[PDB]
Amino acid sequence: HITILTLNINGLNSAIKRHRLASWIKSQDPSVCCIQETHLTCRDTHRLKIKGWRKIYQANGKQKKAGVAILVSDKTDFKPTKIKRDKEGHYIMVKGSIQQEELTILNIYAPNTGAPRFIKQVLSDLQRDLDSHTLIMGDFNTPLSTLDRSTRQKVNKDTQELNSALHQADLIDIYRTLHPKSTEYTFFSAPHHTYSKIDHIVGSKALLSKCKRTEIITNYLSDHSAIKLELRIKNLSTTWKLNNLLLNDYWVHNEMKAEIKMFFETNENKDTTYQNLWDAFKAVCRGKFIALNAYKRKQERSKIDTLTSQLKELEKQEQTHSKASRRQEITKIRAELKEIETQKTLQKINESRSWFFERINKIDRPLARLIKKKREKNQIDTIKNDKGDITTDPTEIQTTIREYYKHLYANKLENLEEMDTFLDTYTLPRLNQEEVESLNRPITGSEIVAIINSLPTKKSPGPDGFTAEFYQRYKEELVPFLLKLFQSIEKEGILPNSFYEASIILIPKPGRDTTKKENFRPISLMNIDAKILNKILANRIQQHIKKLIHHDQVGFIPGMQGWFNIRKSINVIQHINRAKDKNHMIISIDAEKAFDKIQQPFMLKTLNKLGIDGTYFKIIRAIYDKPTANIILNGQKLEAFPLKTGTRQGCPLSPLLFNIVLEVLARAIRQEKEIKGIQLGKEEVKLSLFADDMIVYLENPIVSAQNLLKLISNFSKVSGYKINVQKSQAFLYTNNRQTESQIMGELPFTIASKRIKYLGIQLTRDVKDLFKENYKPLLKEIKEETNKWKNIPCSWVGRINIVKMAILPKVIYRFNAIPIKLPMTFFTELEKTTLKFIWNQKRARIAKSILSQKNKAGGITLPDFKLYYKATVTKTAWYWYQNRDIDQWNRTEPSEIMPHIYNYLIFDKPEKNKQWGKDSLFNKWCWENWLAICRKLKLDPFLTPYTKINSRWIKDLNVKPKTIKTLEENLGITIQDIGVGKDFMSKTPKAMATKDKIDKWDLIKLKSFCTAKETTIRVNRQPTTWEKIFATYSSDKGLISRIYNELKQIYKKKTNNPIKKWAKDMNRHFSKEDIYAAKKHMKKCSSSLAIREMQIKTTMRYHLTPVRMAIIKKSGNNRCWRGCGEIGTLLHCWWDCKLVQPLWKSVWRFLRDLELEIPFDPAIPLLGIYPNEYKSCCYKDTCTRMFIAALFTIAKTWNQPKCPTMIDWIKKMWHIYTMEYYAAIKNDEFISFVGTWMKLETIILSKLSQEQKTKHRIFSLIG
DNA sequence: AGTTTTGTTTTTTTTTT
DNA sequence: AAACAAAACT
RNA sequence: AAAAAAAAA
DNA sequence: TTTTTTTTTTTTTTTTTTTTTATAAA
DNA sequence: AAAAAAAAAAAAAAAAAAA
DNA sequence: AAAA
Ligand SMILES: Cc1cn([C@H]2CC[C@@H](COP(=O)(O)OP(=O)(O)OP(=O)(O)O)O2)c(=O)[nH]c1=O
Ligand SMILES: [Mg+2]
Ligand SMILES: [Zn+2]
Repeated sequence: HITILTLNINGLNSAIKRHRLASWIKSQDPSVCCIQETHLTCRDTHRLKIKGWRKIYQANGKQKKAGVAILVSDKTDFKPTKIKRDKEGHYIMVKGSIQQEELTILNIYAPNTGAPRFIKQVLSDLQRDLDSHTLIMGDFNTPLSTLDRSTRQKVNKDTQELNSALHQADLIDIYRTLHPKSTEYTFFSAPHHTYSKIDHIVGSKALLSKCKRTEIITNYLSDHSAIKLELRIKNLSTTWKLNNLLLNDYWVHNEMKAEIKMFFETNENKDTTYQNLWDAFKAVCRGKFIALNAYKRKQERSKIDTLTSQLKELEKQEQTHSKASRRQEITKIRAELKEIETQKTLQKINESRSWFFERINKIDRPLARLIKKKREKNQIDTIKNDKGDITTDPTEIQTTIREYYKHLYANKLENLEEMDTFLDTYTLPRLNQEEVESLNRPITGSEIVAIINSLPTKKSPGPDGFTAEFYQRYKEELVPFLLKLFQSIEKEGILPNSFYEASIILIPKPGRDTTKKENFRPISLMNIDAKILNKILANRIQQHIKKLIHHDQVGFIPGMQGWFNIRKSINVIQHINRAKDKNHMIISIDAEKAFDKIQQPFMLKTLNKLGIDGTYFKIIRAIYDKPTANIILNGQKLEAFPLKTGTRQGCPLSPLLFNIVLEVLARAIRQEKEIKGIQLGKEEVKLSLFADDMIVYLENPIVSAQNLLKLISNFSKVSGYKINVQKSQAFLYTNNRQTESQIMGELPFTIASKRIKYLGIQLTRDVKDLFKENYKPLLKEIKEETNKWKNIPCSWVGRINIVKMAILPKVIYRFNAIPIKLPMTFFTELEKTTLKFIWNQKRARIAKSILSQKNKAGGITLPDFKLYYKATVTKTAWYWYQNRDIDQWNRTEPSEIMPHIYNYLIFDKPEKNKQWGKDSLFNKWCWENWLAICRKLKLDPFLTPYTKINSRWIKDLNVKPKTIKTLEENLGITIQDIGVGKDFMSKTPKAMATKDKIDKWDLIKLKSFCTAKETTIRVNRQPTTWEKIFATYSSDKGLISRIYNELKQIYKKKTNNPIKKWAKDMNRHFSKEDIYAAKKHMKKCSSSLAIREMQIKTTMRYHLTPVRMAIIKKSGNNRCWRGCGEIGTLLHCWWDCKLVQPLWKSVWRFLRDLELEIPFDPAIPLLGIYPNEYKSCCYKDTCTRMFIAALFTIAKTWNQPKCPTMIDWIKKMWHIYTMEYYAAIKNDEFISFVGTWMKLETIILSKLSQEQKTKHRIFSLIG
């Protein structure tokens, strides 16, 4: 059945009235709602929005008069066919269908005068549209029969004519037909003390048999009662979820602890398996939470329900006769009830504003949502069927979507004998006994809590509905039972039934047509208890992953970087360009639906081949026993199906298991000598991988390429892995177009002429184009992106954070992937383009020089791309000093003269020859940048405490390599580990024992070098912070942030200081501690950027003045804009102008009321600089709030010829108190809050009038 | 004795697959 | 980017 | 609207 | 081959030129 | 009054010619 | 107003 509701609302222009209505509609939950007298103009129709009723149709005039609206619930599929709106807003007709049945709804608001004739005229005008499926409802402003009035007076001739017209149209009064003897009313007329039914529901006589129920509903929103109709229609979808807001309730939390304990204590016994007991526990737990929520919600409304009952008790008696006592009290309570509803409504708005007030102009959800588009809902309206026809039947689309995904996963392979044959043909790694014992070790309680504490928050729960925040809240009681569960699984390899379930959601892939089923990616949601177990297993294998995976693969591997593959490939391209004979090819390959096509039986066989067996293997085997999924579409859950192939795309264990399977193919390609790779001096390069993304470098492609396709064809058979040969691009290099044509004819790949997009960057066929392709468009994009945002409503403080959030990440990624020597025009255009946006295309109010440092401007800091560029180019040196075999990208540059030089450059002796690196793209530029910084710092890098033993210094002496290794093993790796001067080898007994273990003749040579005074002096010096970055840190984590923080201090520049100018406008000198006090206050005055920005703007002299305008305009008119006649200096504007003086005098009266004693000194409120007596005082937090509120008040009317009033200051000061209140109780800082505002609140409430307090809604929140 | 520095810990967003 | 806590320099 | 690794603030 | 001179690039310093129309709230 | 831009000076490294 |  559907429900239709009609109500005259008597206006909706106030926001609160709209919220009350939304609450009332939500509680009624009508399928369709017809509202009259919205009083919204055609310009204000956007104001009417109600959650759950998105489809709304309105007719409105140009005045706040009349206005009607029809709202349809989101749960009702009403496809409209016709909408007719009255130009004056007295009626609206909408025609359409609900679940194939046609329906016509006419919402009418007749005028107070001539209502029966008006309605009759509308009926005639719409006669061609009012079919036998018509319902007419609204406020007719007239009775239809004698029973519609308490007077029982007969209806007039106009009403008689109207009734005749209704009869002519085959329309009847449904309410009167269903309740012929009803003496109920919808409107009360106080002038005559009478009651009448002037709101009506009329409809086609043909619909009478479908009318199940109709009733009148009293309300507090309007002076008219609503009417509801239930209509029979043929139907021809909810699952529980936890609400994290329910966990914060003290009472609720206290009770769940007891029941959780009680369940296990009662149930635990030998009659049931622990895997089953777990599912039973979750069932009971879900049942309890639903009961608690229902009770809580009802309990909350107990008072308002009592008042409603107490009214209702009397509200009906008034129909029989009117009694003064009832009449009077009814009127009193009916208004009082509206107060409670209003007060609780306001609270929910202030609680929202308080949350937003903390996150404004900061890098958090709100600011991100501002630049991003508004989220498009996840729903499928239509889809292209196999017949090629687009279709819209919900049942048909569900059938098509489910059939497609059910089919995909179903085909499991059965040719196990072939899988064994393939896995034997090649040499694969294996774990040793110690490593295998490391995996199969038992599970411990500490291992579990370590995971629970790390789970991500605010993530959608799995099908069972529990969230990560639940486990984190009850980890104290859950961990013991969770440990018992996993300990049971270890022994048996049998999981709880619920662990196999998962919910699928469909994601439309970027840049693809939504009309085709093939374009969407499924994302899987899994239960949190299941993900905890999978996380345990993944962390274990990750310890040993670097033994199984070769360095060629960098996707998902800890400590690797994606730019390794980029640089390595660019170097390879350069080599081919330089080559004199060209017979080479580069190929880019992508696996179609990589994670879904992996055959599970082959994946399990692979693990045994690598030596993984035992309990760890049994648990993995159990996981793939019988996984299933349920697709969720258009909000409703479809029938499950089995997942017989692939890996679960929303699982923490899937990324590693995929890599392990793919390595079987990589090892085969490298071990296959028929596929010729490329030779770079001592390096052979074949392949590079990032997850499923693969790139191959080949030589002699006519033979070499076909052998690759044969191998992959054989691998596809056993593993199910597949590639799209046509969507795979290649670069082909040949001496002649004849040869080129021949290769093109035989191969299936797409030959790219100019460039191939790869891992985020454009790879060019020739390295000369790197800048033009990668950096030139990046500028164009940023120039367009900031232009779109030019009118975004946020201050310069917010705009700065938008650049750091949106633009900075993509710039760094580019510098890091391709550090080529950029022309200075690039940085000029980049800075100009960015500042233009921050200052809203007007000349800057604060010089970029001042914003350069965190010490200044209260923590705001403008980004600096030139130093980020240097910090990235100079980062390569860390990989030179740390000498590692996993870094092959660092060895592929041309080495025509010598390949070894990069090991020797850092903290080692210089070379005479300068011809090396003549064609180096990356490294020659890095060296030049490294030296510039060292000479700027006035260092000798050539011989330092961090100089290695394996260095040219030692190798210039003629020493055996055996000697070098002997030293490094026993003593350490640096020359300082040996010792110099007087401590040559006597540094430790171990060294003195070692001294005889080396060749006498080499020892003689070492003594000479290590004892020289120069060697002693250079090695003994203390290491600088810059030197420690490269030598000390054995991890490259966070490296750019460190280098950048050093460059920021080395290149520090002198600037003007605005605080000195204040010291010149006033006749005083500020000490260094005072200038420091101001800087501190500007930072710590408040936790919200909304309040800090005001203080910063004041100190930094942000505002314009008549003096400045006179100079800029080349005029002599430097007189105060407020007409006081004096010269408009900046100190005059804030402190001295006679218009402003009364407000500051008022503030000092409040300070005296607080019993404080503070001099009348402008530096105190404007700058926060107190004299030495008060530097110890505690009331600074109270004063800070009073003063900042005064600065807002004065600034709001900067150039207005009028005095700032005290009442305006009180409003602003009270606004802050309201925002801080909810934050304090939310963060549980309520003790601090009371200490700050208690005294001030008492004073404020002591000076306002009861009328003023009421008018502005001022009342204590502490009391 | 007083303030400034140095490191870890918790919280945001963006890059690739 | 923030906050807290330990150590060193003024 | 889920997973992994990396980067910055 | 080695050392000094000359040429060029980059970074720092100083002077000269131009500006915006009020602000906070949104 | 204040911020940015343009001009000139200073220093260091590379390249060519002298010793 | 710039979330859920
Ligand atoms: C972008 C993205 C990717 N993944 C994983 C899972 C698959 C692999 C490969 O992704 P790919 O683009 O090749 O897609 P693929 O499945 O290979 O399908 P096509 O290559 O587009 O045919 O990455 C993920 O888990 N979440 C994501 O948001
Ligand atoms: Mg793929
Ligand atoms: Zn004045």
